[PDB]
Amino acid sequence: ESYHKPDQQKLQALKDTANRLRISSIQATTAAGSGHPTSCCSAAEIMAVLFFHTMRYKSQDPRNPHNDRFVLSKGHAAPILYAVWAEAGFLAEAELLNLRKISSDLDGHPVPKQAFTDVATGSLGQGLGAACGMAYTGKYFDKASYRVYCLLGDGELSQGSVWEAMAFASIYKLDNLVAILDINRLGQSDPAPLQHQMDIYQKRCEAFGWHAIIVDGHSVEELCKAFGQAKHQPTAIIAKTFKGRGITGVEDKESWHGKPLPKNMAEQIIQEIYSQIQSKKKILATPPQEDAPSVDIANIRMPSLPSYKVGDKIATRKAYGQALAKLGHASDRIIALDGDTKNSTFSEIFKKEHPDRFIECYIAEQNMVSIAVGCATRNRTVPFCSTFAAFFTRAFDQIRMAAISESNINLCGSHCGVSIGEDGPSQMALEDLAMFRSVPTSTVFYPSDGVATEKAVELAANTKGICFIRTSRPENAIIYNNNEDFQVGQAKVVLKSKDDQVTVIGAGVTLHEALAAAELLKKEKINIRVLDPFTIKPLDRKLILDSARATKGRILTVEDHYYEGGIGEAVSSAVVGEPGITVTHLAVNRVPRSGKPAELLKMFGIDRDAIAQAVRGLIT
Amino acid sequence: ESYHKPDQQKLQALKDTANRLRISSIQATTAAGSGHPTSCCSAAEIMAVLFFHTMRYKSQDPRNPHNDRFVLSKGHAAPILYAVWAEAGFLAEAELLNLRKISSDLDGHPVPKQAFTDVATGSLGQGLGAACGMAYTGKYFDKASYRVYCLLGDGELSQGSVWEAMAFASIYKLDNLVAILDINRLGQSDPAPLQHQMDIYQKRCEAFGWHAIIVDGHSVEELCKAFGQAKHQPTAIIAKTFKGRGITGVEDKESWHGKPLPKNMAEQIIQEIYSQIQSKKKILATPPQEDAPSVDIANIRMPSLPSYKVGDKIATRKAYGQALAKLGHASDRIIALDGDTKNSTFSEIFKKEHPDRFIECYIAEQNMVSIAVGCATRNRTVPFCSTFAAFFTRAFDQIRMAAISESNINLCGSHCGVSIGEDGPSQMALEDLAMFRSVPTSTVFYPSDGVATEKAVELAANTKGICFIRTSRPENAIIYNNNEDFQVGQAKVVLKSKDDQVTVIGAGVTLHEALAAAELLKKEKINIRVLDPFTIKPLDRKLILDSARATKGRILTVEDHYYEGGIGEAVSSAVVGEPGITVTHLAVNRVPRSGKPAELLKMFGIDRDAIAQAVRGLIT
Ligand SMILES: Cc1ncc(C[n+]2c([C@](O)(CO)[C@@H](O)[C@H](O)[C@H](O)COP(=O)(O)O)sc(CCOP(=O)(O)OP(=O)(O)O)c2C)c(N)n1
Ligand SMILES: Cc1ncc(C[n+]2c([C@](O)(CO)[C@@H](O)[C@H](O)[C@H](O)COP(=O)(O)O)sc(CCOP(=O)(O)OP(=O)(O)O)c2C)c(N)n1
Ligand SMILES: [Ca+2]
Ligand SMILES: [Ca+2]
Ligand code: NA
Ligand code: NA
Repeated sequence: ESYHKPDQQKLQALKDTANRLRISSIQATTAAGSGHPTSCCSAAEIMAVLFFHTMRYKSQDPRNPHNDRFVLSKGHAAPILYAVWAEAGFLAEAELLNLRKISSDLDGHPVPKQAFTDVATGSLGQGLGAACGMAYTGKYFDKASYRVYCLLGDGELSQGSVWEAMAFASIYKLDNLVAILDINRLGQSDPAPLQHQMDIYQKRCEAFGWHAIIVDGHSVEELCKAFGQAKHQPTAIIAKTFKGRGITGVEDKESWHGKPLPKNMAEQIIQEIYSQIQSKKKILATPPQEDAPSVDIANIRMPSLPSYKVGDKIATRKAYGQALAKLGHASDRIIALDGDTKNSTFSEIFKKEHPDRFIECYIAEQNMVSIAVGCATRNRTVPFCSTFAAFFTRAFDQIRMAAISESNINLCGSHCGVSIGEDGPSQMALEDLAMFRSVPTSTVFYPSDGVATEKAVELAANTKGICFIRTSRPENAIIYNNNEDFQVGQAKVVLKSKDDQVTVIGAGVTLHEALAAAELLKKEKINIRVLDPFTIKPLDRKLILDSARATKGRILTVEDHYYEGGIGEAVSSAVVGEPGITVTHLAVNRVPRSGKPAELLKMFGIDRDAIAQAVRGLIT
Repeated sequence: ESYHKPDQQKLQALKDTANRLRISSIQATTAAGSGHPTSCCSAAEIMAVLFFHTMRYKSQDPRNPHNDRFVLSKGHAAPILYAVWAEAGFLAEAELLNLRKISSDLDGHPVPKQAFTDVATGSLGQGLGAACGMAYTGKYFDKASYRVYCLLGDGELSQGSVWEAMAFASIYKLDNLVAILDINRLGQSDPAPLQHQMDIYQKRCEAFGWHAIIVDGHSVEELCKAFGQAKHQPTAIIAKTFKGRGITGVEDKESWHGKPLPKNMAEQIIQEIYSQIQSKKKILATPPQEDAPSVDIANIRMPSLPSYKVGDKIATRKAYGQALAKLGHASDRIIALDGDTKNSTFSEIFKKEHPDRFIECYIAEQNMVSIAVGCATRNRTVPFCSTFAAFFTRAFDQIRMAAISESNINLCGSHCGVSIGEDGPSQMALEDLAMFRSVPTSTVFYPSDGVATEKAVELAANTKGICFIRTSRPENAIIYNNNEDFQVGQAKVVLKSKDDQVTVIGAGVTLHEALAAAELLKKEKINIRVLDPFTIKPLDRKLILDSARATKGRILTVEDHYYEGGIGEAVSSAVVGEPGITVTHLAVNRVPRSGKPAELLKMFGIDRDAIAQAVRGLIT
């Protein structure tokens, strides 16, 4: 469709719109007593032109799948986002004045309780990665005409995650993606490093494969023109702006970031801005081409039961890849992402079978998580991203923000614990249960054999929120029948007798060590009950307690994880105060070191012999 | 000092050295049965030239403060690092064959139990940030002649953290820093994105402010020459290499990352490499100029007691800045780092008083943590880095690796919990206690007033490991006398009576809410004991239990944090099984939202009224 070259009246209306957006940003933040009007004002022309000339969207249906996407990466400019959606007719204008109130959903930074927000922002440097996922989805999955626009701050460009996204977009030729850089010179507490050295921003963008255009970010005409030309590459509109533009005496000054105008000043400034507005008549949004496809919403089911055999040996990391590939044959919604570890996590199996739905994210875990979040928006795909669980610590802020974004993503982290052996602690996940348990929307699966792994993959696919699956390197025996029923929050008793003296809770390699301990102890005429949690969060408190009551109240937890935040603490917190119940923990007490898997389980006190000794100690 | 232009014999000796390093890397990884010989072999000439022509260091004293630093950012090339230190005469050559054994310290990736390792690597993309801290320290603090060399992989350059470090080095004019990029074309599971497009690497480095030189990374002469010219900017030596260089049939091939050669193949290949070596005679290291200054090692003491007054109001975030500035007058070892939040964390106070020892790190928390780790190496400084606690989640992998690095850094995270109010959840730290408690070397301080904050700063300065101080936004009353003695692991009972019915444990704003609850309850003739942990890790289990035993066994924890991994779980895990002890928790159950601080404490069930109701419930 042809560019509509605006006449002077349309240009003036865009200026009038920009100034209305300034006024609202000031009014709202002065009413609240907090917020970031100067960060809004540098972006006012950008916002006016995007929403009232360039973008195509249904103003009354912001989540519509055919719409262009807008991502406010500099989320503290929320008041101007709210203002455009009022200008577009979706929000009531009076509601803007309720910014930041407990009685409003116009919160301090954008959040998905707002129909016009897909991802929460507020932690800087994450929006472009989400936008890349949206754009990748648009070009390669939806195969639709929508475009994706992401507005970033200049201080924000100091985040490495932004540059991961830049690189991703050029690798994947996201010519439906536009990044708008609000180069307003200043950060929060000092000038941004490059200030108004526009040429250096251009060189950095070009070196990362983008088409880069420097503009006057306060010229509505230059913005219309620059946004009106599609390219064959991701495009960076590098906008020279002034922080607090239009606020006389504040424009281009330090000491104003995140400071509202006092009421007396707001009144005077608003009168001046209003004097520049030529007409009250608002521009209307223009609707999109409706070419996004339908997506099915039904539950996704494995095409058959697991086909393992009891006694066969397989590492849960390999079972994950097998199960994910299997699930991919059941539904085209499943996509897989991995950060140059596909041969070790076994997501390569999925790539072999379903290459068009695998996204290689390279060694950039922060961006990988953001891509997944973007791909999941508007329920367009069901993503499974994988790496070593240790390296999900590199993406914790993205995971944290994903929960604030109410995102439905699945994350599988392999190589947990000391049982990986020789690579040593840099590769050992020993804090991932702590990390993922702290994510409020999380479900944490810790499958102990191949059957449980396949069931965890299936359950995760159909579970909302942040699903984490912890996989392991050692080959361990299949212990479950492949028709064993598995559910979130339901544990399994895998060994019992009427004369059990301790309930031992293990998972993954420590479940198998507990079973080996039981065999050692039978020689001493000591029986133990062995319990496999299946999910660490939520925890089957009832079965744990019922088990403990059959074993003299005694629970022993054993885990290939640090003491804090893991299985032992979860269990302790669940049962504390219950009469006659005791909980004893075995876990890894310090940074480990290289050795064979069995040697490290021994050294760190979580193998069969440590378990047996702890049991004997409890009995006496 | 003049470049010594090598003769053909010295060049041949450097080639011979490179080939010896290949042989050792193969031998060691074949002996271990695991490791990354192909990743070693691409770097062999680089390593030979750095260690035996360019660098200046004491071969028998790798930690010597006058030495040039080398950082192996691509840590999986550990076997070649070990091999150079054997070649230099520090390690016994026989020991190289014990790679990855539980009986050896030649672990899978480098770790600081090795004298020649300052920081652990293995999580890719972190070494350059550490190197930047070392170089900044060398140029601006030590004011010494040592240089810093950091070897990176090409896949590794996909990490955003690398680009943060690139930008930092040019901002701070680190002309004593050299990054060597091993552009061997291949990552772990596919070619690296840019493969051998050397010009694009050059453009990216130049756009980020570095002097960039493309070389044949297998030419010892080109390497000598390129390393021999100092510059006025940080310098990137962009080395075109082949993965598995020198291994016939493996060089430049996929499917070989992290795969050792089988013994039959290793023998054949080693014979071929050995046939290329002209002389067995080894080159000797050359020693450094000894111009690094002495650094004092004594305990650092505040110059006077805190000067607060009981009843005065101050936010602990502001007390942190005051206390840090105060401590800076006591010792020149203290340095402060912050990520464009100095006005909000109050580290700006330190910057005002001690500007030469403040490092602005901009909006790049991952790199900030790495800079701090680098600055702490060899005990050259005592760093305190600050941001909002929420944004330390962006740096969790750096923090995790800092503990593996046995680093002594101090981290202060502000803006904890819902009590910040209107900014909303993106800015609210609700998982930081979980995160930092899971770090094995951590001490977690949660000061509840200005006095406790100043004491926490002082204690942290003198405590090894990863020290975290959690600060808060609300002004709360000073409750402690300024001569109150504080110690790690020692809690305080701040309200008691003989007829106390519940021990209520709070911290920060919830300690003050608990005190307000006690006042509400006295009206009902209910007294509660109130306990302030001071440190969450380690936890004063004895005082908690002694308190509980005076209050009918009943403990109530209340925290401005999520349920998992926080104060409630720490307490529960400490006391579980103790006869007659019960623990009830109040915490934040889901992602919050914007409102006034008091409104959010109410909504999320952690204010004075929630506490009072929970207490009444326990009594009945
Ligand atoms: C990952 C990360 N790191 C730092 C920040 C902090 N930050 C931000 C906030 O947290 C807001 O999201 C703070 O402003 C915050 O609201 C106030 O400090 C609270 O003040 P107080 O009254 O509580 O004292 S914004 C910011 C500077 C961004 O500079 P830019 O140049 O990117 O954007 P702009 O010039 O505004 O267009 C910076 C640096 C962030 N949001 N995300
Ligand atoms: C933050 C981060 N992300 C991914 C990695 C993984 N990674 C690594 C390791 O974890 C080693 O540190 C793995 O190799 C690991 O040892 C094996 O996967 C274990 O195999 P398995 O036998 O257990 O199956 S190395 C690596 C590729 C690095 O490619 P580069 O091009 O940077 O270096 P190079 O070509 O080797 O000079 C990549 C991608 C990392 N170390 N750090
Ligand atoms: Ca800015
Ligand atoms: Ca490589
Ligand atoms: Na899911
Ligand atoms: Na310390």
